[PDB]
Amino acid sequence: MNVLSVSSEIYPLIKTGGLADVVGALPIALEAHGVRTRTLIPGYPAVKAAVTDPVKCFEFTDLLGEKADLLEVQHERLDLLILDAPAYYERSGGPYLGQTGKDYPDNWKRFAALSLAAARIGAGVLPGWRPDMVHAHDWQAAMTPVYMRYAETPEIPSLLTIHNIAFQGQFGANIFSKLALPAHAFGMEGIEYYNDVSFLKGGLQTATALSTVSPSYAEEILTAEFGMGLEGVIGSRAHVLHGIVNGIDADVWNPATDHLIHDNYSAANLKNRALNKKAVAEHFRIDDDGSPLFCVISRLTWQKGIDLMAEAVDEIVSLGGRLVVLGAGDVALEGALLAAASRHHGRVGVAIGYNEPLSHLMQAGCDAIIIPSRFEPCGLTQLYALRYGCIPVVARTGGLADTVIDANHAALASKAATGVQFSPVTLDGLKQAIRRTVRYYHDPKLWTQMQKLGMKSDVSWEKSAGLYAALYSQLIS
Ligand SMILES: Nc1ncnc2c1ncn2[C@@H]1O[C@H](COP(=O)(O)OP(=O)(O)O)[C@@H](O)[C@H]1O
Repeated sequence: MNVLSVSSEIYPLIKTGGLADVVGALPIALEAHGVRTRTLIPGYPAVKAAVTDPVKCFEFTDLLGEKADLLEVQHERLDLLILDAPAYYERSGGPYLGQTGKDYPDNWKRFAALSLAAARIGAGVLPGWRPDMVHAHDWQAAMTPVYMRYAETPEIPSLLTIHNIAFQGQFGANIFSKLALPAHAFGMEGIEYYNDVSFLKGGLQTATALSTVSPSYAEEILTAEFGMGLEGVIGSRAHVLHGIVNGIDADVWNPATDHLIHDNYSAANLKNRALNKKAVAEHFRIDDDGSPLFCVISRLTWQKGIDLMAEAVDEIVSLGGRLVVLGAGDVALEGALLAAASRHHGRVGVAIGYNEPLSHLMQAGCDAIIIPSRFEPCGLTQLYALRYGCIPVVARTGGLADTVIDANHAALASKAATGVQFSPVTLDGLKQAIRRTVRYYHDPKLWTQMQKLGMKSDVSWEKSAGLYAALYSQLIS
């Protein structure tokens, strides 16, 4: 099957957030499932520069009143379809922000044009290649299903994935007459959102199927706490809402080969793991012993529950454990953390900033990682931890609730548990989770078993991509 992906960004060409990571990894992974994907991305200056040997394969005479060439190029396993619309994308500034740091007043027309071109490509406008379906990503591309719906030619199936529910492509209804859409399209059934225009809302309304980055997150955005005002809409289409967990690069993240850790190991052979634990303590300048070593590797914010992690350090230390923290954020949280490091000198080590190699070493040498998030559409940290044999201790929120098998009586009895989850997401819940982890740690037969199992979890992109394929094939009937 041939799929047309649609996004305003893609790794490694352009990136402002995790959006590009998924859009850049899925297509490659999907090749393993027999799915050819061509990704339509804007001809950003940085895009045309990066790529090699581009081929003009089409020209749109009128794209909301603008000329555009369509270059097709293969870039590092990525089969791309670049949209060269100098009037929209030749700006020299972020893809969305001006040289001044703010949104282009043009944004609405810039991505509407990107969606419209995609809609036409989906309509068979390109001789030689026609998609069986389209997969749009986020608000920049959510208008693709809208233009297909209102186009004369019947729509082909569309899937819209929400990565960023907080960015809804909301604009004044005063741009409506410049969108090349029928008047009735400005309605409930269409793109009107409280007398304003909302692109995301439009696509949520028109797409054949909707998705996001975890089953649990798909449940959450149906509630007011996560829907960002869109829960009413999505809820009316819940019967076509899907949640699919993100994968990771399990070739790069493989403890058996990772070059950014002290010593390599595998589920089959863990002895070597302890050498990484030593190195982690040495690096953080803390005691090096056989006691539980917890880590945190995250942005220090209320969103990530690090407010709860600060009131929970004493509980760790009090239990005989250690804690090492790598991450940056809320200066009040940094401080309270830094302060914990002095009050519990030798037992708690904090490191503020960014450090990817250390991040690989911490996954390889710490015993457990605390991820007390209140918000986590999917999450990567717990997936790396499983892979690496670091037991995740996570809040039951979004992706975290979907990817860890909690060590409850039943799971331990069938030896199916891979980690510790807690809910609700409170300090009490957190201290409880922690205590449990330490109790588990002091039962080595149980602990190592949890590790070996977590380490055999398929957290690869291919696995994730296989779930998209099933859906694709299902949408394509
Ligand atoms: N302080 C840090 N140093 C190094 N890597 C980090 C740090 N904080 C997060 N990471 C890693 O960077 C990526 C982005 O995580 P952030 O935590 O930045 O993203 P998310 O939105 O997933 O929480 C993840 O792969 C995470 O493991």
